[PDB]
Amino acid sequence: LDPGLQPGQFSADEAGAQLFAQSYQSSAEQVLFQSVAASWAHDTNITAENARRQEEAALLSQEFAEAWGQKAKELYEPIWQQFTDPQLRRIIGAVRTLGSANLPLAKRQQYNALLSQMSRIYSTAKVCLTATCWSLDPDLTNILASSRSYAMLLFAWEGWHNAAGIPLKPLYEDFTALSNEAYKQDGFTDTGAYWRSWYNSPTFEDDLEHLYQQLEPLYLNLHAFVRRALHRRYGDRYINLRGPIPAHLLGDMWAQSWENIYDMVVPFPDKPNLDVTSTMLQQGWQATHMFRVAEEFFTSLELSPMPPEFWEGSMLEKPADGREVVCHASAWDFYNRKDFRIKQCTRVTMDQLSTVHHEMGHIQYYLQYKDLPVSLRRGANPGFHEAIGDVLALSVSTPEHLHKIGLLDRVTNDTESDINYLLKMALEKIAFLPFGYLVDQWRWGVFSGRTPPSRYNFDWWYLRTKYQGICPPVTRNETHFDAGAKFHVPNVTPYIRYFVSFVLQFQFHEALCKEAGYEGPLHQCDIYRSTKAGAKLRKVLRAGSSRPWQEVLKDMVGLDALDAQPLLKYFQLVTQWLQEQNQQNGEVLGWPEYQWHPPLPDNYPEG
Ligand SMILES: *[C@@H]1O[C@H](CO[C@@H]2O[C@@H](C)[C@@H](O)[C@@H](O)[C@@H]2O)[C@@H](O[C@@H]2O[C@H](CO)[C@@H](O[C@@H]3O[C@H](CO)[C@@H](O)[C@H](O)[C@@H]3O)[C@H](O)[C@H]2NC(C)=O)[C@H](O)[C@H]1NC(C)=O
Ligand SMILES: CC(=O)N[C@@H](CC(=O)O)C(=O)NC[C@H](CC1(C(=O)N[C@@H](Cc2ccc(O)cc2)C(=O)O)CCCC1)C(=O)O
Ligand SMILES: *[C@@H]1O[C@H](CO)[C@@H](O[C@@H]2O[C@H](CO)[C@@H](O)[C@H](O)[C@H]2NC(C)=O)[C@H](O)[C@H]1NC(C)=O
Ligand SMILES: *[C@@H]1O[C@H](CO[C@@H]2O[C@@H](C)[C@@H](O)[C@@H](O)[C@@H]2O)[C@@H](O)[C@H](O)[C@H]1NC(C)=O
Ligand SMILES: [Cl-]
Ligand SMILES: [Mg+2]
Ligand SMILES: [Zn+2]
Repeated sequence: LDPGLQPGQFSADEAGAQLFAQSYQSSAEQVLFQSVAASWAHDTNITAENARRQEEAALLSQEFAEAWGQKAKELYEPIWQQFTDPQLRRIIGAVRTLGSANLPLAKRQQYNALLSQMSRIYSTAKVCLTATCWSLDPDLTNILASSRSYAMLLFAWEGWHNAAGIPLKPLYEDFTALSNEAYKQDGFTDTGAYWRSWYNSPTFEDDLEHLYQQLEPLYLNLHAFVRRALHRRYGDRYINLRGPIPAHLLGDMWAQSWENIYDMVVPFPDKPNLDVTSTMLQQGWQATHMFRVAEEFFTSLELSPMPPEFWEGSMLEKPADGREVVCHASAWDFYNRKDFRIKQCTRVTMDQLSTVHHEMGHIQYYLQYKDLPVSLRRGANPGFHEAIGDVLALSVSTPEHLHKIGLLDRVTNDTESDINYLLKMALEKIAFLPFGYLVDQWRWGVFSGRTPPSRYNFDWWYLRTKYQGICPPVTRNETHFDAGAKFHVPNVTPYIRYFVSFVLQFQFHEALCKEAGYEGPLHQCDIYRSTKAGAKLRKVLRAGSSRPWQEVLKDMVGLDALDAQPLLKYFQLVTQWLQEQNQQNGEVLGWPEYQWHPPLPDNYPEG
C-alpha cells in the first residue's frame, strides 16, 4: 500500500478536520480512479484476469477506507456531529462508514470474489435451444419485446430465469451474510438500513408507502386495460380476466415496463405510429447518431457537450469480436475530472433512444460536479441521479419534438392522439412503479433476515403478485431464484432510486416546463433550447451531494419532498380514459384470483 495514500496527522477539531477532508479527497481520487478503471476493464471484457485485477483494486480501496475511516474515528468520533460546517459534517460522517472495509482481510477477499462471480453468471448466462444459444441482449430482449407467440415468449422467460437465477442463489446467500457482517460494524442493523440511510429521512419507508398508495389506482386501471388486450390475443386458456397477468406477455423480461406491447393495446392504430423505431431504421440511425442527438439536447440547454475522452473511450455498441461484456447499460465516472464513459450495447429502437438519454443524464451530472470534492460527487440523493436523463427524454418523446427531429410527420393535436401518447407513456412509466417499489422491498427483507434462503422465491413472487399483479407462467419453487435473473440483484445495485426517480422526474419536468415559459398541457411540454430551464437544471447538477436533497429540491420545484401530483397531473387525461374503458368492459380492478397460474402450452418445450 502507498504511504502517500495513508492518512496524516491532524488536530482533533473542526479546523484540522477541514484539512483532514482535503487530504482524504486528494488521495481518494487516485484510489477511486484505479477501482473504476479496473471495473471498466472487466465489464467491457469479462475474463478471469480482469476479475483478478478488479478484486486487487477492490482490496486496495478497502485498505484506503480502513486507514482513513480509522483515523477519522480516532480524531473526530466524539466531535464531528457538532461541527458548524454542514458539508464537512457530511464528509466526515461518510469517511467514518467503512462498509466492507470492516471485514477481515480473508472475508474482504471472499466478498470481492462473490461480486465477480455473480456478475459473470448474470452477464454470460445464455439460453440454448439444439446447437446455438441466445443471450439476453439482444436476443431474448427482442423476443420478449416483439414475439407474440405464447410458447416462444415462455421458452425465453423460463430459459432466462432458470439460466441466470438457479446458479446465483448459493452465491447470493454468501454475499448477503458478508454484506450484513460488514455494515453491522458501522452501527447498521443490516445492509438495507445502510442503503436507506442515503435518503436522510426518518420516515423514508412510510413516505414511499404513502406515495405508492396515491399511484396504485393508476396502475390497477392500466393493468386491467392491458389484461383485456392480452385476453383477446392469447385466449381464455392463458389469460384470466380476474387473475394476475402471466409475467412473460408484457413486452419485457421482468414485466417492468410495457411500452413494447403498445402496438397490441394502442386504441387508435390508424393514427400516426408513435413508436418511431421503424422510422429510425428506415432512416438508418446508428448508435452514434442516437448519442449525438441526445448530446445536442443537452447543449441546447447550454449544458456541457460530451468531452473527447467520452467519444474516444465509450463503448456504444456490442463488440463484434469474440468477446463477452456486461451489456447492461452503464455510465462511468473515473473521479479524475477528465474521463467519463458510457458502456451500452446500443440497439436502434425508440426505447434505446430513451436509455441513451438516461445514461447521458448520468454523464452530464458527472461533468457538472466534477470539481466538487469527491464525497460530494453524487446526486442530492440516488434518485436525483436517475431522474436527470429521464426528464429530458420526457421532452424528446413528445410527438412535437419527434417531428422536430424528423421521426414523425406532424400529428394532429386531437384527443385520439393525446390518448395514444399518454398511454404509451403510461406503459413506460406507470407500469414500472410497482416494480420500482417492490425490488428493494424484497432485498430489504433478505438483508433483514425476514426472508431467509428458504423463502427467496416465495417472497419474491408474493411481492410480484401483490404489487404488479403478475404470476409466473411456469411453476416455480425454491430451487429457482427469480430475483437473481434481474441484473441489479447479482450486481448489487440498489433499486428504490428508480421508484424515487420515476416520481421525481415529473416534479422536475413541471419545474422546468414552467421555467421555460411553457403553458399548454404539461405532457406536451418540450424544454428543448430553453436556456432558462437549462440554468435551473444546471444549479441542481452542480450542487452534487453538498446540500440536503430536501433543500436542493425546494430550490427547484417549490417543495422539499417527493410529490405524486405532477405525475398525476401529467397523466390526468389517460387516467380518466382508462377508468372509462375498464368500466365499459366491466373489468375487475385487481386480481382476486390470486392463486391463478396459466397452463402450459400443449407441446412444450417441443416444437
Ligand atoms: C393542443 O391543443 C391544446 C388545447 O386543449 C385541447 O383540449 C381538448 C379539447 C383537445 O382539443 C386536446 O387535443 C387539446 O389538448 C392546447 O392547450 C392550450 O394552449 C393554450 C396556449 O398554449 C393555453 O393557454 C394558457 O392557459 C393557461 C392555463 O389556463 C394560462 O395560464 C396561460 O396564460 C395561457 O392562457 C391553454 O390553457 C391550453 N389548454 C389546455 C386545456 O391545456 C395546446 O397548447 C395545443 N398544443 C399543440 C402542440 O398544438
Ligand atoms: C458504473 C455504474 O454502474 N453507474 C451507474 C450510474 C451511477 O450510479 O452513477 C449505472 O450506470 N447503472 C446502470 C443503470 C442501467 C439502467 C437500469 O438498470 N435501469 C433500471 C430502471 C430504469 C428503467 C427505465 C428507465 O428509463 C430508467 C431506469 C432497469 O432497467 O431495471 C439500464 C437502462 C436504463 C438504466 C442506470 O443507469 O441506472
Ligand atoms: C481482454 O482481456 C484480456 C486479458 O484477460 C486481454 O488479453 C491480453 O492481451 C494482451 C495484448 O494483446 C496480451 O499481451 C496478454 O497476454 C493477454 N492476456 C490474456 C490472459 O489473454 C485481451 O487483449 C482483452 N481484449 C480486448 C478486446 O481488450
Ligand atoms: C422444483 O422445480 C423443478 C422444475 O421442474 C418442474 O417443472 C414444472 C414443469 C413442474 O413439473 C414443477 O413440478 C417443477 O417446477 C424440479 O426439477 C424440482 O424437482 C422441483 N423441486 C425442487 C425441490 O427443486
Ligand atoms: Cl438507492
Ligand atoms: Mg422496453
Ligand atoms: Zn441510471
